[PDB]
Order: sequence, then C-alpha cells, then structure tokens
Amino acid sequence: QGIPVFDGTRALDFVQQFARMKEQLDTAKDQLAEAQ
Amino acid sequence: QGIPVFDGTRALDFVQQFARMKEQLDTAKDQLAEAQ
Repeated sequence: QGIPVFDGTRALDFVQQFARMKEQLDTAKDQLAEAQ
Repeated sequence: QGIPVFDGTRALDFVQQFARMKEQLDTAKDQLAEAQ
C-alpha cells in the first residue's frame, strides 16, 4: 500500500504469540496421541 | 480511514500464524475423527 511502517512493538508480541500457538498445537497433538 | 499504511512485516508474520492455525485445525479434526 502506502508509506510502509514497521510496528516494532508487535514483532516481539507476535513472537510471543507464535510461541504460545506452538505450545497449544503441541498440547493438541498430545491429546490426539492419547486418544489414539 | 486515513493515510493507509502497509505493515510489510505483519504480512509474513500473518502468513506464519495462518499456517499454524491451519495445523491446529487439522489436529482438532483428527481428534474429532478419533472420537467418532
């Protein structure tokens, strides 16, 4: 679009959110293994 | 709104987040198939 901007704060926040999503995915896979 | 801005960094980050949400959804569907 126009006038690109780098929201430096969201980068750290997005890294943390990505880590928590990884951990949620790992827990879900553990549940799947348990059910199997 | 006003003065549109393209946060080029979030685009890559959003792609990664979308991939992880896809994988979470796939795991949830696998759990559902297991329970059924």
